[PDB]
Amino acid sequence: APNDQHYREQWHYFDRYGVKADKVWDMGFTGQNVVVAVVDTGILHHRDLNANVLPGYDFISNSQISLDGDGRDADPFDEGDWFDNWACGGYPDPRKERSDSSWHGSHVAGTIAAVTNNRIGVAGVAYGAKVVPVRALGRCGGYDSDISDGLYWAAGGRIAGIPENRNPAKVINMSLGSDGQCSYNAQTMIDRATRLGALVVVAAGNENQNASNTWPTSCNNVLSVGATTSRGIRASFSNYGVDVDLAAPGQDILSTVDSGTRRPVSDAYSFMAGTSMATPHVSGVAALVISAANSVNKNLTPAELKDVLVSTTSPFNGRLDRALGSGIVDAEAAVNSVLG
Ligand SMILES: [Ca+2]
Ligand SMILES: [Ca+2]
Ligand SMILES: [Ca+2]
Repeated sequence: APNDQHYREQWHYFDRYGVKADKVWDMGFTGQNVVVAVVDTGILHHRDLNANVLPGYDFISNSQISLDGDGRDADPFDEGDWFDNWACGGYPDPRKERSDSSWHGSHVAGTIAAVTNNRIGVAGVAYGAKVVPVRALGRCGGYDSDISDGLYWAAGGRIAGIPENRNPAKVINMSLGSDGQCSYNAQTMIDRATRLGALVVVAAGNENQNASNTWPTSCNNVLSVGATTSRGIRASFSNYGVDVDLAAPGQDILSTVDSGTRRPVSDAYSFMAGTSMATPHVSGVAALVISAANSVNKNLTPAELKDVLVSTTSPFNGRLDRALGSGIVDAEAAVNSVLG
């Protein structure tokens, strides 16, 4: 249905092992009046995002990470997390020497709610929804405490020195994480966000390791997402195991980025792979589900929304080599479930 130039390439919306977002748009549900926060590298000023981006906030405290000249500020612009000369560091490993800017937060944001039916570029899973960019990641990643403050604020939590969020999110997408157990502080903020009514949707990670060995997956009250391929099998790099709740397409995912290698230069589109790409598919479907639930006067708690998403998955291609939740997220079965 969408008129967008490169929609045809987004197999992950509509093909055999896609999320069946097409079958839900056919029902008139697009995630209208749903707000999804993206706790990530920030947002590009991209012709195929602008319309669907709401005021966010920049939680990065170290100015050597943010690359914008100060700590916390009201502008969640992705300056570009590029680096060279082993700035992150790991010298002398040549594979850690340098990286071009990822535009990670925008690729993720486009999956959720890229401007759709405007002819240019691509579509989003919940293109009737809106995105609040919570910038917590810059050069070399981010601090746990910036991430945790950011996710609490995303839900509507007040933080001293930060103007109240006018746009609290029902769904908080965290395409991020690292090695180690969930911290006391991060768990606490997740629990407070969940009590505010937000579903916290997180990436399993990309180290071909048991996702239980990582945060946010090892936290309570998150929905952890593994990555599958166009063939319906576990993508090679996807973390795995009992604490992965479900999976979504995380290989050859087309979305919105910039062509700049350092700072933004011009709007572009690219294929990426990672549980990071899978995660916003689930965040996008969560928003579709909520817009369907709204239409029948049905409120859903984060726990209930998570159960709908996990219980209505489509099957994998055979069994997998590792556990990856119940199936692949399925917007049609998820939405049909809440409409009776
Ligand atoms: Ca700043
Ligand atoms: Ca900023
Ligand atoms: Ca578009």
